[PDB]
Amino acid sequence: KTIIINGVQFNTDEDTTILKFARDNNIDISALCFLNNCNNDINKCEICTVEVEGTGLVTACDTLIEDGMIINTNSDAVNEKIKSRISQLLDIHEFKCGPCNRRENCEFLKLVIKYKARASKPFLPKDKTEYVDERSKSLTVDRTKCLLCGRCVNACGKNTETYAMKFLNKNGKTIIGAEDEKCFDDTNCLLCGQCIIACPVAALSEKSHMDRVKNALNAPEKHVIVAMAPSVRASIGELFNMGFGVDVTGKIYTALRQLGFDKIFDINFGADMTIMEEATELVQRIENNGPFPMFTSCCPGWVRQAENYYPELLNNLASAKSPQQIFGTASKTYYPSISGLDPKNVFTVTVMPCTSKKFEADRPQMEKDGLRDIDAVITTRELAKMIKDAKIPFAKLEDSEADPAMGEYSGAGAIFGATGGVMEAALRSAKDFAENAELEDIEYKQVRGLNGIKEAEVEINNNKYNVAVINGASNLFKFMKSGMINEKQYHFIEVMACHGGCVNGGGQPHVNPKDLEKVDIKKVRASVLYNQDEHLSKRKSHENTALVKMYQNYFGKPGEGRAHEILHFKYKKSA
Ligand code: 402
Ligand code: SF4
Ligand code: SF4
Ligand code: SF4
Ligand code: SF4
Ligand code: FES
Ligand SMILES: [Mg+2]
Ligand SMILES: [Mg+2]
Repeated sequence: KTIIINGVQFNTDEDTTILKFARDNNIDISALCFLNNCNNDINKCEICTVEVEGTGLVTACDTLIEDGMIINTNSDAVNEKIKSRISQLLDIHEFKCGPCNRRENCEFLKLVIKYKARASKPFLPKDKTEYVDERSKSLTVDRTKCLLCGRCVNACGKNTETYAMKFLNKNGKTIIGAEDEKCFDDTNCLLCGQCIIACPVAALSEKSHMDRVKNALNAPEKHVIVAMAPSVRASIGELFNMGFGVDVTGKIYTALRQLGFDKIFDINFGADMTIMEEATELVQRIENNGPFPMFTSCCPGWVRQAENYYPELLNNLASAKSPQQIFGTASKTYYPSISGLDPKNVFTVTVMPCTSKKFEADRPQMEKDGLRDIDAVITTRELAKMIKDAKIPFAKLEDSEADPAMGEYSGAGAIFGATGGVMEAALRSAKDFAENAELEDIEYKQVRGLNGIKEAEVEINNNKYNVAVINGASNLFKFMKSGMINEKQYHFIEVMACHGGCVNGGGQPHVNPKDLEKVDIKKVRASVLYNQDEHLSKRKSHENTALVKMYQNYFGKPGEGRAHEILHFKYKKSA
């Protein structure tokens, strides 16, 4: 093929789109609705308009290059077409970037500025209440920002295959929303927030818990614990311009203290707890020769998927609470016993890469004696906003350490946030537990990485066992519907609803789709976690000294009695 673009001749054998070819050759073509290798098939945004001599104006994102094509990306006709589309989008867009939560990284604003577009009539609703949906415990919608680009719909389809995000005909107008325009929580939605990650503007957001947190912090009698997820320390730096793949663990501990939190712990402590309980259960099942398979239960997106699509597997889930809720449980029981705090005055806050965690924390039965395991959950993005509002110079902060009692963690706990992390961590303990040994080879590289479905054969006490790692909600559907689960007897299966694991969670920093072209965000965020594991002295959950003391002095033997009654949670199907 010979192609001419803006007077420049190219010779190529490639079969690809105008958009992809131009960008591979440093030619600028704007786009909006094209993402995840899909555009909006009905009602295309046409921001990728280019001119093909002989043909006219075409959409570059879904038009293949052809031999003999003469292309102009920046002619008068092209720019006025694009400007006109943006102008029309402004006509249905509350253009008020001041108090907008996407002010600093909005795709639409950048386009508006680039083409100097203006609305034919500014959209200024007086009563936004009919445009906003805040019913969900996890997600919120503000349709005064929505461009109807379909990016959330395609991402839901591609990441989960549930199609819980749909186009709807509402009062004769097109919107996006859940089936029947119900609250997402009341549908098959996983509350995973991949739709939010896909959104170019502030139409989709997390359900805020920031007011819960600020109120607890300012409440005189409240003692506010905070603990961040594995993934946060590998990610939040992005939002302070520190680059990608930067370990900012110590800076976070420092920032949290400056925010006024009363105790700094870590969810990775909770991860080690979950392994204590879950590895014990795995060994138990092995000894009882069943039931198999056991599934992880730490991902609330997967739990909702099981509840909504495979309720028969609910009994197969590990009874151990997630690191979040198991941590919380201990924060209202164990922690008062070593601090003298009144349990009622403890207010437990987590920082998560996840929107689904908010729903998990607000489950009615996730409490004991009237005390919630977890009182608030803020996303990585929310914590970043609190830090900036407080004018804390994050990139300049000196490192501090966590408070040790529920703050220490092993390398096993640290890798939880990557797909295959829970699996690897769990095997390191299950092998030691079952063989009554302290084995030296602890790295299970076979369950790592971005393959959608991963399997391995493991030898535990000189018997062979089959494990699988399901990487993404759509891959759980594939695993089940394809019958792959029946090709052999699986004994232990990890499921994460977000591809890449929690490092790619719905509460994570948005990433410029151009930076995404340059950076493997799932691998670079994960690399921070495996790096920590590499350099930690303790690399098994049961070698966590603060945790061992907690079990020795308070809970007793894991997976049994006191531990079972308090630290476990079983999901049940309808009769
Ligand atoms: N609870 C919990 Fe987890 C832990 O530890 C997080 O905090 Fe995850 C992360 N990062 C999230 O969100 S949940 C799914 N299991 C893997 S990691
Ligand atoms: S979504 Fe973007 S363009 Fe719209 S008000 Fe917010 S920052 Fe401005
Ligand atoms: S939260 Fe997840 S399952 Fe629900 S609509 Fe968004 S992408 Fe789909
Ligand atoms: S919510 Fe966001 S991603 Fe979905 S159609 Fe509206 S602007 Fe596009
Ligand atoms: S994979 Fe992690 S971030 Fe994604 S829904 Fe599950 S727990 Fe949340
Ligand atoms: S980016 Fe090509 S039609 Fe939207
Ligand atoms: Mg298409
Ligand atoms: Mg206070």
